[PDB]
Amino acid sequence: MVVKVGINGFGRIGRLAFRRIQNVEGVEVTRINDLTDPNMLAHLLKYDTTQGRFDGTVEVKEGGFEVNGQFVKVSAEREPANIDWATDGVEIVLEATGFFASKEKAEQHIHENGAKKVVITAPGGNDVKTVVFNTNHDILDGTETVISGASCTTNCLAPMAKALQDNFGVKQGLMTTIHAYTGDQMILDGPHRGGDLRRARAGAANIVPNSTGAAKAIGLVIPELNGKLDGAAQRVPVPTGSVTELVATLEKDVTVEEVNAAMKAAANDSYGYTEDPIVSSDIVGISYGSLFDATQTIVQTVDGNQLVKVVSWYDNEMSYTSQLVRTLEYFAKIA
Amino acid sequence: MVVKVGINGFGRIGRLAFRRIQNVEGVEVTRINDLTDPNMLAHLLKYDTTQGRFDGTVEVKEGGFEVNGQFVKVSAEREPANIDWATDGVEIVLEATGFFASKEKAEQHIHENGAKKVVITAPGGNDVKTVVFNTNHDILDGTETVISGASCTTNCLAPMAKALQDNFGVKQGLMTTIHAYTGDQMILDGPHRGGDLRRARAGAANIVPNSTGAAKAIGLVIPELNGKLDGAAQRVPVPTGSVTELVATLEKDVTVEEVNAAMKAAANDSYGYTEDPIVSSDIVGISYGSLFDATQTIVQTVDGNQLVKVVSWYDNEMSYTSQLVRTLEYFAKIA
Amino acid sequence: VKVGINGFGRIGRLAFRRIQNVEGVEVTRINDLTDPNMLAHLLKYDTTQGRFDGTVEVKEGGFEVNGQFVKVSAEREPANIDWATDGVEIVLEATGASKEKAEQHIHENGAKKVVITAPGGNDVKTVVFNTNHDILDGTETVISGASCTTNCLAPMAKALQDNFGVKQGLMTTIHAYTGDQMILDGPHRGGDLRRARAGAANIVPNSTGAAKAIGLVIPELNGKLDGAAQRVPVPTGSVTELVATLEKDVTVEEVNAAMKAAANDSYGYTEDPIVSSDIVGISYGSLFDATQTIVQTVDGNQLVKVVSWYDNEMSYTSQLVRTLEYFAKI
Amino acid sequence: VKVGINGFGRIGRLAFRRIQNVEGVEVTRINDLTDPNMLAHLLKYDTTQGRFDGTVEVKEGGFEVNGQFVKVSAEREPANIDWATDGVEIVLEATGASKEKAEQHIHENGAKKVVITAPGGNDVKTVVFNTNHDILDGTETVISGASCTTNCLAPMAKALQDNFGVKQGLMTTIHAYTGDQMILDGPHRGGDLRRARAGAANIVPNSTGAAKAIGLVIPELNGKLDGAAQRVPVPTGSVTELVATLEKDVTVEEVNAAMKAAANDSYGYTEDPIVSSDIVGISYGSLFDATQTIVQTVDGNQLVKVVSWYDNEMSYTSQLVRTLEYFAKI
Ligand SMILES: [Mg+2]
Ligand SMILES: [Mg+2]
Repeated sequence: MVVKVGINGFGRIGRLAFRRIQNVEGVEVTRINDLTDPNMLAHLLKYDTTQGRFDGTVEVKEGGFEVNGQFVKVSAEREPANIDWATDGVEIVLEATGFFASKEKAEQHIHENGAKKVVITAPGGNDVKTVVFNTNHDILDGTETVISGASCTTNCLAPMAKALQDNFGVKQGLMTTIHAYTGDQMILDGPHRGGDLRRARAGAANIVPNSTGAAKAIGLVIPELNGKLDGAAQRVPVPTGSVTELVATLEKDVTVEEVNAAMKAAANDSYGYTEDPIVSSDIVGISYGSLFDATQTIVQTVDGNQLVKVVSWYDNEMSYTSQLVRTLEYFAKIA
Repeated sequence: MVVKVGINGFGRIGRLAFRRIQNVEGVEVTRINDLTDPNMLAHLLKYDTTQGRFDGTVEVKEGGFEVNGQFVKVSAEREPANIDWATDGVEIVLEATGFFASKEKAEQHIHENGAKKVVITAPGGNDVKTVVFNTNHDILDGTETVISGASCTTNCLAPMAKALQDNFGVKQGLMTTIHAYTGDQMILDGPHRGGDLRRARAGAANIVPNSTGAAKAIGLVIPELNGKLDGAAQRVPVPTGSVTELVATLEKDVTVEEVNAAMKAAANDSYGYTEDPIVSSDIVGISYGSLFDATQTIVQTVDGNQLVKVVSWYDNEMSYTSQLVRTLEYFAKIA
Repeated sequence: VKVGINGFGRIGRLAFRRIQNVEGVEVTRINDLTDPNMLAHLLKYDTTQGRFDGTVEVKEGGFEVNGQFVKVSAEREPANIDWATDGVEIVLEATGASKEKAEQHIHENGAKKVVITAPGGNDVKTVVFNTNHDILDGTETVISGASCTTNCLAPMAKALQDNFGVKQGLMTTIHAYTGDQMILDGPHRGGDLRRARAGAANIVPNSTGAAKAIGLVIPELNGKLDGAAQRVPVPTGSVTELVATLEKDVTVEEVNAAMKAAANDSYGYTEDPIVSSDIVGISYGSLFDATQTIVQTVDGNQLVKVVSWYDNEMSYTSQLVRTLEYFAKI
Repeated sequence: VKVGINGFGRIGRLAFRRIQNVEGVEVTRINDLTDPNMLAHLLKYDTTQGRFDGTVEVKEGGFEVNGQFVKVSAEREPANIDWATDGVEIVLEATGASKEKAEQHIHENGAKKVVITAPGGNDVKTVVFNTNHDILDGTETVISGASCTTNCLAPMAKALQDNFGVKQGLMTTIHAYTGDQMILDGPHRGGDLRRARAGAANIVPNSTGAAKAIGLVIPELNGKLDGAAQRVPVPTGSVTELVATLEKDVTVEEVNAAMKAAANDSYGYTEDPIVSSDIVGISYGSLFDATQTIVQTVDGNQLVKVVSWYDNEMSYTSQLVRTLEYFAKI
């Protein structure tokens, strides 16, 4: 009855998931798998530009890390079918490389002396349930092999959109995310894999429009909103920290006080509520998947018709990470 | 038949207006008035962080500047009633200090051996017509004393909103501007005049929500949209360059091609049209008041109802400056 | 040790934060002219130093911080604050009253010691904790905790002098931008043509004083050091380079070993190849970086380069608190 | 002078731009493996260097630039490009083939001279225009235009040597971040632990080579200079500080006057207190800043600090074009 976790892909998400797990009661990481030099991985675990110094000590040892006194095995196997997760008692694997984001690619972690459950850090395609914790994790019964923890933006959008739907009914809506730059943008103008003419531009020196998927795909999490939402992003020069705006039409007339009260009533460990006039640096490292900001709510009535704007913050890094760890722990406990 | 211009307030807007005027055929600045040390003003005219080096040479002389060989008188009088604009043949004054943004304060430039017309770089209050050039400058007949060149955001919003209105009819709409930080924000966290808890934060290190006025005040420029638009801003870490999004409902059903075609048909020297996937640095220093970006248009149809998103870029500095100079030249020529 | 803070700016607020985690020290009174609601918001939320560790509420006459009440007043003259009503022994003068005129805090029901957060002038001792705090005997009224740059430079320069003897040296600080720079190009009080420029969009040369004033802290180095700064677009976090000539021939290994031997709570030592974000919020006044040492030997002559990191905010703040606590106890 | 560009990266694109404004020079062929539509977009729109001055259209087999056709190919081996079909005399090799193996461009219907945009190795002369371009006689096949940092350092270091004699010196470049740094923390090819860090959110120490390699351009300074860099968050624009000892006693005024006397099209002189954004797009290879000079005299010994700005992009590009034109004419 301790959740032993394996991480495949020790990038930003995998490293932050490891950090977050150190502060969660019933979870621990007993194996890391990644092709990168362990000295590079240990250094990036110790020092994070936006998320601060590691809370403790990390040493490179033969075959892995010593982290806060405890040994963690680190391997460098290319294929999930060759990873002996069971040797370290791993029950559930966080698949966060980005290369196995499907059910038939990610299920390879489950084999003889492998793992028993898999959570992918991506939408994941067909036959893979998409879980935003505390919004729709009740769709898990335990029989699943591979599930998805959705995207970082989905984990921000979903509880806000669900509260609008549950209380007032959504007709349609357009999302605008004002988003930190990410690793798929160039640091200086140049060709990038995929050939997107905007991600080719210096991400820390520009406002960069970019496409999104969370709004169009919201139906995977909230079925009654399937096809009702669309959106786009503006990437801007902060290294993490983002904000999701939704402009929508509803089935009921509302006021600002009732919209804000509905969000406060929906608050929990995943969906926070604030009336403080915060800015993006204030949500770096938070453990909410989504933090509704009541100061930004607009209910615009013009000749009897209403447009409603609701806004939620998220650390696109740690907010998503905290939600992944909740889903990892819950999925592992329901077997 | 040369427009002799006086500038009161040699801040960013006044300096850029001077720069822009050097490249406009029938206009010239013969007097500058500002309380700042002329050596500071000359240095800031020569070197601009976002708008580049001055196109030519500037020298501090006794009583003013020598700019590209020609002498420009620079004085330091506190009150408009004490400025002898007529001594330098000044017909029209750009009032850009921010302290005389009303008709009874700005009309003091008009006195014996003063100026004859005034353009304020601000909304300006009652009894002051608000002019966005090439959107509503036909409301000027010549009898006016003091007029307003509107705000920088109004000059971006107005032609886009007018084209939606003229072609399709607007029911209502919500504006989001993703905006460069400005001089009313702190460089590092601290108390600021006015006590706004968000402008108190480090403007180049945060996404900062902020209130706007352009959408609510659009009726001063487009009367048939009075009260139909509202909005807000997200200030982000670029030093200039901004983008205005409008999400609206219309009186007619539309498609993306028809919205984009309507914008292209409305293009002129003030309102540009582009289908290139540009980013914010690409519009630094442009002379359009507004540059519609067809790549960002969304027409979302859900169960017969449409939400329409249209997006226009603007250099909140030089875009606004170029519009001010157009209005200055036109106002002066119609006497 | 009950502390009073005059001037709840960045330094004052961070000193309040740092004191919450140091035993035997607490702040019982804050004096500042700003609206307490603005002061409370900025204490709760800090762009570079993170959210406040705990709760802050505005109450009548002050704040409730983590359950404890803190008095907040807006008296404009130090002679008017009754520091003793709240048991305040020592005042952190951080408004920016840097004369021995900081002694107005010290009167009947006022404080009994004062620490200025700046160079303090002629008859004010300048203390960099764990470098020269032995010059305090306890009889002083007003002392100075030096500048943030001095607290970084001093232990590094002292270790060079104690081990090898410094002939002369030039400092280059690659420094975060600060509140004396404009956010966008424009006139600024004082009229410096370079601080008038957008501080987060430029490399901005700026003058310094820490190297020229080092004699106040290390007498043997008086008039031996000079330097300047390059302000660059990070909101906090800085690094001090010193190129020096010495009286002995040295090697990189020997210099690095001397630095490691001098390490303590104020002067840290690292061999990790870190960057500026990694020192945000540290409690060292100075963190020597052995990876950047250069000992260049040409025709028997040597130029020696030593480099130390500091959070120009929290490194300096931690040093102030150390000096506050120590001064109050003697 | 008809120029061929192999490698249409930042340096290649800016060289194309700069050539549009220099008479007697034009680019008639570009070779690069990237999609021409991506290359055309990046030529049109540049984050730091502004919009392209004119029009660019993708046509079959190349671009139409300001009415003139420019051939664009994607041949992966220099031996395969028929440079002479487009009248190309000299090739700017900017892909990053830095051996005398750049001579594969030179064959029957290929080019007849090559300039590498990097240090070129053993048997390749290294030219900084207006510092040592007299070492070219015309018989060379493959030459090097040195590095961007070298083109800044060289005229400043040469003027010190010619006027006063340099004993030794240490360089500190406060440098814009570059494309070899990560935008966010992560593994990078090569495994440098510091270039793995977010380049626009950090002060990042990094190694240099220009000072150690200065002998290739100024023989008298071989083995006399060393240095390092601090990468900081501006997208372009850099500044080079040199702390040196000299063979003569000097003063600030004398040093500044020597720098002014050495000024030309490559090496500029200013007394204006500028900042980094003010040198974006300049055509000087190096802009000496007299406001930052220090001459520190202690017990008869002197440390001399001289500082020069450069746009690590356009300063270097302008120098390459000068060397391209001059090499082609002799
Ligand atoms: Mg932090
Ligand atoms: Mg420019």
